Amino acid sequence: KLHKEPATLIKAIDGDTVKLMYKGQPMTFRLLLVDTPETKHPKKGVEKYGPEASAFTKKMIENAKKIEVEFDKGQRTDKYGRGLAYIYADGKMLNEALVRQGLAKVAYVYKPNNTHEQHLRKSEAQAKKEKLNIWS
Repeated sequence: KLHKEPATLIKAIDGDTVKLMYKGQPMTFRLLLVDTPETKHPKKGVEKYGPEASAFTKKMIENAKKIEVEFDKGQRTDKYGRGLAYIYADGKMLNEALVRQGLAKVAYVYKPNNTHEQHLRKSEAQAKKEKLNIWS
């Protein structure tokens, strides 16, 4: 069973990457199961809705009372040393919020890090249907 643990903001980096203090150490987190358009894309640089996604994450995270991280059941870091987590701002999952607003797609999923996959697919379906942002 997953559980939430506390963390503190250091810096929002991008739509899908944030640096947090977690168990007393600065650590970079990559949001599980979502892909946002990027402003720091390694090959492309700045994509459409990149700035919008980055602004949404920034605002949501900087204005929260409480930030929690929730690891999935599998590997907890990727090959770049980033924590792979669901991030909650005042009990709302940022990963879901991005997908719901049409500012992220559901990623390619790597089992067993896929606990909230169905929930996120449902939000993406709704965003598509409403033609929000990426889907417009």
